[PDB]
Amino acid sequence: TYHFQSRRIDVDRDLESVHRWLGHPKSHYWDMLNSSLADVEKLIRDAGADPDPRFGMRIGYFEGERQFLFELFNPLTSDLARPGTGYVYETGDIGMHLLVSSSERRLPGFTGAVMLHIMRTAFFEAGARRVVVEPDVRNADVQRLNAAVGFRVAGDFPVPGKTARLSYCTREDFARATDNGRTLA
Repeated sequence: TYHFQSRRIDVDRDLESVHRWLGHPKSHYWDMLNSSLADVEKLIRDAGADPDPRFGMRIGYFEGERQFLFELFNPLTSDLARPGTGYVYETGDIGMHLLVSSSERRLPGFTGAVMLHIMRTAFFEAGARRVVVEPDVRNADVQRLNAAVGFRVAGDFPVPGKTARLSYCTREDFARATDNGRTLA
């Protein structure tokens, strides 16, 4: 079964893969279809530009091959911090986005193992006390991934072109839901 590691993104080597993944139609919620390599470099650079080194994009690996990208972002420089969204920032909050590779063929439980790895990384390596996500309400696959690791829906809020579904996963809710990262809810 899947056991993942991850490392910080390397723009000098990862651009080709990340650009490919973003061009797959299943990645359309990232809004980077038909982007150039330079467009993807800017996406990665912007994600890496917070002063705090805990934030930025990471690449997951299994058996020597890239498997996914995840971004641990600063909520206070994201859409979440727009006045009036209803997000209530707590010290230690970290945002997360996930991009899976464009490979189609997986072993059982791929995205559950992905999510367990991301959440453990956020809490134990990046010091998060709570993970916050704001996917498009129409992105039903993400809602299932969220539930699998203990996220609770807080509500929906409008951003231009999108209704976002705000969900939170405290370290406490993750540990209870997954038996300390052993399994899915």
